[PDB]
Amino acid sequence: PQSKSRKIAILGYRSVGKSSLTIQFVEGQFVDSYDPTIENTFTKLITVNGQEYHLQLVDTAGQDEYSIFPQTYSIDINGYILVYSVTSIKSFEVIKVIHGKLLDMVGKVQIPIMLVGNKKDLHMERVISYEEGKALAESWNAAFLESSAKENQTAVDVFRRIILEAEKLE
Ligand SMILES: Nc1nc2c(ncn2[C@@H]2O[C@H](COP(=O)(O)OP(=O)(O)O)[C@@H](O)[C@H]2O)c(=O)[nH]1
Ligand SMILES: Cc1cc2nc(CO)[nH]c2cc1C
Ligand SMILES: [Mg+2]
Repeated sequence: PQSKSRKIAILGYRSVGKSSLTIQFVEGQFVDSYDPTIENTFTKLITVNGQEYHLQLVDTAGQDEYSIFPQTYSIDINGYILVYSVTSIKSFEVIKVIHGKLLDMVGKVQIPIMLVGNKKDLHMERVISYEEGKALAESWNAAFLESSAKENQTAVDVFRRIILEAEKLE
């Protein structure tokens, strides 16, 4: 087809950089601040392996270990990006809980789930190694990338990759 519309939900604990990553990709800017309590859907046209997509990104407000994941929430979602911050242990423990709840929601439907460790630019504050995030992702059979919302190419790589994974499963 000439174009495919795909919707990806961006999940994770408060403050890990879900809005900033999404805005870096969509607008090519690192925003000073963006309301942490707001959920918006952003869109961007991207081409992956010659195929054009209208990618819709649902920048969720945030989840924690008491968040819920009714099957209702999964309607029209084609893939999930689970974000933690490499500077926050809490955020990494939370993404593990979110993933298990997510799996319960989506069951065995063929939709991609990838893991993203964000804020990789904060070297002095890092508390999670690359390898710890990669091993988690492997245990999930999930793609893994680290990012910085201050680095446009790392934002682009994240959203290109979730579309590549979606295509492999379709
Ligand atoms: N240094 C750095 N700060 C980041 C990065 N991503 C987000 N931030 C900052 O982290 C805070 C939370 O970011 P936000 O995008 O609002 O997180 P959200 O709650 O997941 O949407 C804000 O002060 C952002 O400026 C990143 O990759 N590097
Ligand atoms: C697509 C989606 C959006 C959500 N928003 C919240 C509350 O921030 N939880 C969510 C779960 C899903 C799957
Ligand atoms: Mg936000």
